[PDB]
Amino acid sequence: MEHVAFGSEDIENTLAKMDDGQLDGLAFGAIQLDGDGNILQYNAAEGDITGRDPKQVIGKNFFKDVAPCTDSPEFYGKFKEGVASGNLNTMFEYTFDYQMTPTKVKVHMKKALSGDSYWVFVKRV
Ligand SMILES: *C(=O)/C=C/c1ccc(O)cc1
Repeated sequence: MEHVAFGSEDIENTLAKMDDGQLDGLAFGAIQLDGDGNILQYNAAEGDITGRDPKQVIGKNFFKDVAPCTDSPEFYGKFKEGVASGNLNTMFEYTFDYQMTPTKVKVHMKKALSGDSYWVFVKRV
């Protein structure tokens, strides 16, 4: 395992050192998005939660293509305000229900330490 707790205050500094292989050792799902919502990184734990194959969703748009259930003011709306503002740090519960059994999760969205990238972290509840 990589030992990093979900919700940790300095998580963006810790994850700045990991490559795709290290990200697969986290105890929670991790997605890195660009400012348009395209998927740059997608770890093994996220694929275990949602059924998606990580290598197949990299490059797709999360809000348009992969996760239309998140295209709502409650999820995408928060993301886009964060990108526009250049700051984002929010945690909320959500249900993922597209082409899968409805699954309740906790989501943490946080701006990355690098400029135009954003993390989405997911764990079951
Ligand atoms: C709603 O459409 C949610 C879909 C979804 C969430 C998270 C993922 O990693 C993949 C699909």
